[PDB]
Amino acid sequence: MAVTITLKTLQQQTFKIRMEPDETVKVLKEKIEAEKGRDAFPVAGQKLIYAGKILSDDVPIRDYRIDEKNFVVVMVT
Amino acid sequence: MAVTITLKTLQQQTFKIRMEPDETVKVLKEKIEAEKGRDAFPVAGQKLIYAGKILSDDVPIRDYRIDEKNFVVVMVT
Repeated sequence: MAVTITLKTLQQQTFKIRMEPDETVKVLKEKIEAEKGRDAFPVAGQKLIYAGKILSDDVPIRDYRIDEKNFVVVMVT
Repeated sequence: MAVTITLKTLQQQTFKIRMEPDETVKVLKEKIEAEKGRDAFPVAGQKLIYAGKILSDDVPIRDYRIDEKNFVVVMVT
């Protein structure tokens, strides 16, 4: 069943993205870009931080075991 | 400091690869191909299985927290 990810930006703004467990980190970034815009959140610039790691694009989201009740921090470089 | 990975093939053969913790799964596969040959272990065909996951190429090996005292299974498709 779909998983909910709660994201936090450097400006302390929060928002949620729903995805399937087999969809990758790359798909999460694409969803973020749709929600937050290409101007400030282009896919290629996004760095996602969770559990002391920088999340890798081709990993299925399930493999990071992300709890809906924590935050994934989204930074842009 | 370098990490040692112990691998097992489908033919029940074992072997070790030494790498740095920041080197990726892709680098592990390249090392496997050097040790085991392009004929049977081409990088593009290798699937690495550990902790109920298929290891993703661009992830630093450290992020999977692989114990030298367990096996990473290498299959080729």
